[PDB]
Amino acid sequence: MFENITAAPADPILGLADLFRADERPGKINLGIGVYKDETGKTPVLTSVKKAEQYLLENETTKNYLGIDGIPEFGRCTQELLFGKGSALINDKRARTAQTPGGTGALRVAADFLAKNTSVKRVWVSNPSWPNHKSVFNSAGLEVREYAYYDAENHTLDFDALINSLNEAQAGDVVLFHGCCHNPTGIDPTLEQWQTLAQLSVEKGWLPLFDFAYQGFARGLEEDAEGLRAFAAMHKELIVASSYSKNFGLYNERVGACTLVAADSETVDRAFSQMKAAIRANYSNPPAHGASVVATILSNDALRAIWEQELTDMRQRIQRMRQLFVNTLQEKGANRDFSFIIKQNGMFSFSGLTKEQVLRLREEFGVYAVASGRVNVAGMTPDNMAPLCEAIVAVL
Amino acid sequence: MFENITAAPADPILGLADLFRADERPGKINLGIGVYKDETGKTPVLTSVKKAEQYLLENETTKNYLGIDGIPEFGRCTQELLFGKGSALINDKRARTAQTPGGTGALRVAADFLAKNTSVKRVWVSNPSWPNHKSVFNSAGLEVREYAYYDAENHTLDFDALINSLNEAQAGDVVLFHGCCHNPTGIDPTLEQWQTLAQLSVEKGWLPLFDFAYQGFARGLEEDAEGLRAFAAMHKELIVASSYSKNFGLYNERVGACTLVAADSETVDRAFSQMKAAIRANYSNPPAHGASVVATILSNDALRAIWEQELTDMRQRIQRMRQLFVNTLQEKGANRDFSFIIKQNGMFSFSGLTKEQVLRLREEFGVYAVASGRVNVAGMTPDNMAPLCEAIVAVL
Ligand SMILES: Cc1ncc(COP(=O)(O)O)c(CN)c1O
Ligand SMILES: Cc1ncc(COP(=O)(O)O)c(CN)c1O
Repeated sequence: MFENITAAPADPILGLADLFRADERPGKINLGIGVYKDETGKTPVLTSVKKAEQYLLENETTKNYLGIDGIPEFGRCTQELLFGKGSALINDKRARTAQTPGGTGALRVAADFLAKNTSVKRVWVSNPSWPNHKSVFNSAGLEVREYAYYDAENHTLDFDALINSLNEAQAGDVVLFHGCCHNPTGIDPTLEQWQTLAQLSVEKGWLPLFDFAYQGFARGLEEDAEGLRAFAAMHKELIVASSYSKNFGLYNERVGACTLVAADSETVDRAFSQMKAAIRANYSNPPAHGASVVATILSNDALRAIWEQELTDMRQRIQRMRQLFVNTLQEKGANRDFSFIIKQNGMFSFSGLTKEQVLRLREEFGVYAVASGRVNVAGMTPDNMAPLCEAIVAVL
Repeated sequence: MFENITAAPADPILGLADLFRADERPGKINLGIGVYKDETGKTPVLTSVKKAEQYLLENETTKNYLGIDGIPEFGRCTQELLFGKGSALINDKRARTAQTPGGTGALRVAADFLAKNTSVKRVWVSNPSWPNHKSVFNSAGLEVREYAYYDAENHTLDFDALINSLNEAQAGDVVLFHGCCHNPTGIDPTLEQWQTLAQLSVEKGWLPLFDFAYQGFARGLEEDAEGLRAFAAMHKELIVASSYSKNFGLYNERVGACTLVAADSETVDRAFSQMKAAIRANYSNPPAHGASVVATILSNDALRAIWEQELTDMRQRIQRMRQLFVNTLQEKGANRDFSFIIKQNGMFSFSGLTKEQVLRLREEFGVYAVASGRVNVAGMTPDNMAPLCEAIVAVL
């Protein structure tokens, strides 16, 4: 019976959506989005994907079910993108990929797999990290502990505090790492920090779990993977949850992949059969559309050439706004040092605004942002940069 | 670590797939499919859906995320199809629909919702029923008990045994019902049995859970819903998991819906917020494609006219094969009475063959079928009907 059922809380970011689409003062800027927007403030469907879709519309002959792990071409394409084209992990066949409904679905299936087939109990999530991370692991029954990460003072990665908090984790604990473009800080470890982390991860016996939802948004496709590749060359086992939502603009088609890595082909096949069991009990088989689109794009090099360009254009727009944000702030005039913004990668960063400030921002100006002071840089156009910086400067 | 991980068992139906796509004697007939096939043994993508897809390809401007509950038009369209166009449940706004990845995803989200927000512990599944049913509820942590159903002697619905086993269930237990086209028997209650069941369900306090994956395959769209509608007019609460996989031929796009019914708009909104919380922790938001296709078809009456015809054609083909199966068997000559086949609805039925027989069927003839003697009627074409009936007759 449902009458004494507790109403679910307001999702941190969803409340904003509604308040924004209510604010009758149209000079309003929504910075708590999470999705990429072009200079027009529009989230378009990539040309490569549209071409890909016409191709599928012309060539599909059936809608019959995919296998639990999805379209195979999609699988090999994802692990090549992740580990590199000549990666030993691929050659020795010690990796297996299951196509899943978005990066979140990949995280849930990993969670269920881990919860039913191993003795992992705790999962270490960075502080801060994407909020849905806790809920995902919690629903699988795993407990979430947090390691330090953000130096609120210097707006940086507090490595010392970081390694110092991980020492609290036992061998057997799963440690969640953001591949690149840390959500919500945009601070990523340098390659040397990744390596010390890889080294320490082996000595302490953690099971690395990479959340890779922004490949291509920090430096490039290969560059962004260098961190995970540092771990994958040092570990016998690891799990990587990747999303194609942002980098292919396929948000609503739900396309991601959960990749398993084990010591050998024999062991990976045995563990993968159970991961497939977890999928069958969840949604049975994955949604073919978004994945078909990614599979055909990445495999037709004419189409892959166009996509790559569309992604570097996306990446560069974001980098121009982080850059243009810093100095438009220095023109509107305020005691500051927002240059830390330029050092950060991806669509996000903590502006360093107090919840009090972010509040008067929404209230007195119509500039919307998430309470944590997290701001989506892709929500800034060269046009709305001025009023944005004026408002920000007027609340400091 | 994964080295001591147990290999998952062989899925009952998947083993067949491989053995079939190996049998070097091409006179082979695979009857353990589960998907619909036309007279050519092909699972085509409906014309209505192809038209729908060209329309979407022409009109989509973004791939931005859908809400946790999916496309709203899709939602109202599903509840209208389920409850009727003037249903009080719709007018009083006591139903809420979440678009989900297939009917299986709808069952898992219901499972999670029920497992976290209520005190339901056991779920009553018919014996027999679709095998993935147990795994779905089990993964949510619910226990599955079974009520009688199939009269193996008279190939019928043993109502007496049925109601007699349900008396074992406490008020508060969830009782799983197949809307129409019972999988794997094809035996559905008559409208009078549904009503006694609705009546008894209220007196005992069960929470009905309808698995509605074959709407339109037994008698028609409305006719097939009359059972659930008998329950929905008598209950204050119920949950219905529906799939568009079969009836729209959208198998791999993963399109289904989990509908919640409560006493009033206030309570349904409060419980639904938690169902949405369960979705967010699972896959975040649903796959837009297959659902967009269903939403546009069902709402453009030119397109809906074409789809309906495609569905009645599918339904009628199946009915012609159940009919032509019965007498082709009576021409090949055998002591029998397979007329029970004609009484059954949908793509399935238990032929009544022993596992020993179904075995020599695969082995000595290349006729594949699931161990339970379940046979997918849509796998029979007017062409392969002869050798099929010869083989069957040669093992009786
Ligand atoms: C860091 C991070 N991880 C995982 C996800 C998963 O996204 P999706 O389901 O849309 O791929 C997101 C959502 N943006 C994310 O920001
Ligand atoms: C009775 C029944 N219930 C639920 C499902 C769910 O199917 P899907 O995920 O493909 O909608 C099926 C699979 N055919 C089924 O046969």
